[PDB]
Amino acid sequence: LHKVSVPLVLALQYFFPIFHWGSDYSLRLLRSDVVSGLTIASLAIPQGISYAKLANLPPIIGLYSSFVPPLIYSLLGSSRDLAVGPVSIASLVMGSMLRQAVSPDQEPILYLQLAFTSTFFAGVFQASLGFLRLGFIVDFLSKATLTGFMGGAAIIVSLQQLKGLLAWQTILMGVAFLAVLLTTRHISARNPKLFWVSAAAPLTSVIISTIISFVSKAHGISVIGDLPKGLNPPSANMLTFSGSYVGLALNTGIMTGILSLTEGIAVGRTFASINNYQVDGNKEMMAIGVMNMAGSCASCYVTTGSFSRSAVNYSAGCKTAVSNIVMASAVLVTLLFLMPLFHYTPNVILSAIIITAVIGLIDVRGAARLWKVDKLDFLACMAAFLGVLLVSVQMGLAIAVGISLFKILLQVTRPNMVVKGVVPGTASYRSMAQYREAMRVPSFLVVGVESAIYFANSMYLGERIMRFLREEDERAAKCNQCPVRCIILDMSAVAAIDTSGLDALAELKKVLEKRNIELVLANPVGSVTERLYNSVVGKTFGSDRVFFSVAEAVAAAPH
Amino acid sequence: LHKVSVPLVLALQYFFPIFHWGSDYSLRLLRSDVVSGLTIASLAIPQGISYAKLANLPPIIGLYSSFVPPLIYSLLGSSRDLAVGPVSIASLVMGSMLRQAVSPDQEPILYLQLAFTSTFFAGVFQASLGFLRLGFIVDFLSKATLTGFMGGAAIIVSLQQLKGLLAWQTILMGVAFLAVLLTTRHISARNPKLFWVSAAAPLTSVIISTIISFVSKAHGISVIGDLPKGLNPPSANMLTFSGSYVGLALNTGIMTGILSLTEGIAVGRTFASINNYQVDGNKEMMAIGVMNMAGSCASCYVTTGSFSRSAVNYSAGCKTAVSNIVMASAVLVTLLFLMPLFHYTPNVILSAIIITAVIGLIDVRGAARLWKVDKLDFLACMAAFLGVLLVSVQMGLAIAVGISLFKILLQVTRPNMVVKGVVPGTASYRSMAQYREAMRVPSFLVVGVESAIYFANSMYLGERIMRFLREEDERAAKCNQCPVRCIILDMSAVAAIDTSGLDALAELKKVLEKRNIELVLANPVGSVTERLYNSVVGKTFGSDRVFFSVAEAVAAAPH
Repeated sequence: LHKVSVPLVLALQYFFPIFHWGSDYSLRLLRSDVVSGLTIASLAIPQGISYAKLANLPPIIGLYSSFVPPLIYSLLGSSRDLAVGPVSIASLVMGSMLRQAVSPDQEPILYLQLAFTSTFFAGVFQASLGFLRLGFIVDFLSKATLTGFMGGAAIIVSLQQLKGLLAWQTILMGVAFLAVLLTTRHISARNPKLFWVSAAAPLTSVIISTIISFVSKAHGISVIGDLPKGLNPPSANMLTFSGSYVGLALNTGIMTGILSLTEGIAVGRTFASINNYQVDGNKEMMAIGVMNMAGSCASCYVTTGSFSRSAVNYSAGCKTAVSNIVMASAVLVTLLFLMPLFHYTPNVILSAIIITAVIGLIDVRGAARLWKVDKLDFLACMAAFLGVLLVSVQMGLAIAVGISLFKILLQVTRPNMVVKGVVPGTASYRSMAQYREAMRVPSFLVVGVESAIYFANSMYLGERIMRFLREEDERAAKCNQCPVRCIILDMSAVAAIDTSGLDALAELKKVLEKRNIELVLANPVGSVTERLYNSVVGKTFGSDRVFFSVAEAVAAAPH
Repeated sequence: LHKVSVPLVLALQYFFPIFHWGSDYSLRLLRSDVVSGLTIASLAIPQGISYAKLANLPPIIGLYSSFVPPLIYSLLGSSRDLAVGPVSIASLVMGSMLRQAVSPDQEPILYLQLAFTSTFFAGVFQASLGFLRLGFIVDFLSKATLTGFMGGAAIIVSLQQLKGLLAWQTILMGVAFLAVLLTTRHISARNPKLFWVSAAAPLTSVIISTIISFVSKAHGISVIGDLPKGLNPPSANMLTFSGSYVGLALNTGIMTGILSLTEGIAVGRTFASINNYQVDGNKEMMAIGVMNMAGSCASCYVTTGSFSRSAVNYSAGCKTAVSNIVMASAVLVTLLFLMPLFHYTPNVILSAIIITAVIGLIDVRGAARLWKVDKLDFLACMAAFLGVLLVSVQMGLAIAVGISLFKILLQVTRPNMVVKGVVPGTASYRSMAQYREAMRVPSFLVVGVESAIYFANSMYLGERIMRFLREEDERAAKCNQCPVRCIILDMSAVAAIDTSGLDALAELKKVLEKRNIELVLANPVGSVTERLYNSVVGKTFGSDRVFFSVAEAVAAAPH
């Protein structure tokens, strides 16, 4: 028999990780972060400007958002491969939530007061979700939920940019560079060695088209024009905590503060497992969020770790988070010296960078792939696609997160319970539905409940055991066999058990004792055994009714 | 090696179960249901009248509710021991939700139009929750939630009956029969053979006090007075589906239709396991709910299977649901002939039957017992106690059910993952925290995840395996041992797995292959093996990477 057991220097290093990994910084790591930082401050200048236009902001707000939030994260960040900048989904939702209350064309100054207050309210939401150690609710945002959302929100932006839109080389320069940017993101999606042609394609589209426009003073082509040369102007005089639009700037902060958090705490997770290092998650949510609310005071909008630039970062050989300093050192140059060179860049070119980032969100293949595999993840993909397209954008991320949390509760409530039997030649007791080889011991009924025993199922697992008990007490009467005299609960799959779960196991042990059947638990789990040996309802089982395995509960014969 | 496998006559019998169990009805079963039905139409007449006063209704509405809803359930019910009548918690919440919008004393006719419309809206909520096969959400109502609720709502009724209250034998007859009714429910709570003294004590209190009042024309004692002799008057002309109070009569229906359903689908569950028969649950929720909305048209209020009378039913020897006919045959007699005998029964006597049923709801011992065992079930008990006492009664059953559903999600997200080792002399691989005897195999790392692998945890189980992998690859360098060359996932406790869970197991198999570590699954569960052999992401594991047990995965040596 086997017994069942029970189970100021630090202040600038617990808050600022740059004093920890700054000790191992070589010049071989500076050669690797300069190449991967100048590769990444070549996808940041054209796509930061582009995603600021997608958020209906001035195009320099995306370049302000590639200087100070990359510098703040390099002080507070825990990931070596994460790249900080404006993000295509956070810009598309911010520019759709603020478009329908404040017009960006007629009220410009009021529009650059709710883009900065929403960034602050996204900052104080992300920071006060990792400070309260409450970051696991960004894992409730499934990949199926973010397929109908990004795709149900990529249409209502395409509809809003279809009402306000109503020459000829404007059409041809917007469709030629839509064929340079769409086939090249297909070349790099196939071969993961030609990443460099898609990292260079937005900057080459900006550079080449500016030549075909200075060479014309091309009329029939709009042009960015003069952009204000200099660093970030001090905001937080544009942070409106009082007025009519403080519930709109708050609704955009808890909306672009979630979608920016399911991208930055999902790309710091991706590259921590490839390169084998430890990222905290909650300290990463305090980093992205002090980044936002201190960038909100420096004329930036919502930034996080982008999916696209971080993959370019870990394809050019980044080693530390100094690739976010070399990024913000070629953004510092272009904010101080290279600003008159955007005077002839057309708006249709960085409208094509928007289109490849919008139709790169409409993923219909993986939404149809979500129908062949699961069907409650297809319901969550179509409750976000049809909850954003018809009803507001808040209730498309609430009726799809709520029914993704429901399919978890639909398995904890009403779980699978199986009748197990011994596999011949083996002391292992597997289920008798799977494993047709498994035959049953004559005077025993091995039942395995495959979930944690909570309040939500503890009365269902008492009416299912007795349905199992009624069937085998009637099958043994049709086959000249002995009745059930020991019910063994295989607790191998019981994750946890609460006070309503232990009480249902003691109101089952004494109901089965009146019919002389002797309930016995076998193979408990740690966090259940310490719940069973530290309770007054766990001494009604004791040491004679808790066993090492099912084969040891059969061999002891509790009768 | 062992292979892992994959897993009009009926129309009046599917709707009316009385045509099924009416075939075996003997006269020995009629002798047993008459004694247990007249025992139970002796606790129904005094406590039905009493709980109608607790709901601020006329006292005959509780006797109308003991005639037709017992007769409807005897046609549609599936439980042999369930007793149908008015219920102390459903009457206390109905009489508290309608008291604060409509005064029962100044607007009597409007008050007997929202007690009948709430019963209809409780009926169409209970019936259209078992017709949609949606009855598992009454299991979300924990026993900890219904301890702070019944006890946080038993005070705000005691407060409402303290404002409107502001002779001498009225005080003495209300305190003497409060000592006959409170000590006798303590005698029967100790010895479960003297149930008959607590079943007789409300009727004896009504009978004896009526003698001490006819013998006086006792002034200084209020008296029920003349009650309308006859059967149930036809309502549904008092069912108001249009007006100002249709959102109040609906709020009371989804509130007294839940609390009446967590008592009737919890006392038909209790007595189905003691007497070993099968109750459907959803067909039981269609029975209780056609019972309510067809009793609502016959001048009844919310009835269900009461906890107290069903225990008296299964202590006097009920065998079928004809104890609900003998109950409604001694209510038919007292509604037709014995109505002038309540002309001198004092209102303070059946106010004492209320008090023993209100302070029998305030269970402070099991609320303090909920602190020694769990602490997220004490939070749900004090979010219902302080969510009903301060904020409305809807948000005390919403912020306590919502944080009882949260502790389920707080275990599916972030579960327990253990490192397992072989117990010596045994081919069983238990965890190494519990079971200090368990030592590890040199070139292996057996990890057991103790939950279902969902979207909510699939990225947490990839950063915890590599934390387990980083520790044992560093411990083996401090002890002159071989590194980890096979990671075995013990899937013994994995209940289910979704498409985000299989994809995380294939984006872990190929990350571990680059470091030459060869991830292997062992002991899968049926509903995971059929999810793994019917997926394109389950053929990247195959038959060489899915094993019978952990000891067979070690013995095969996948390297």
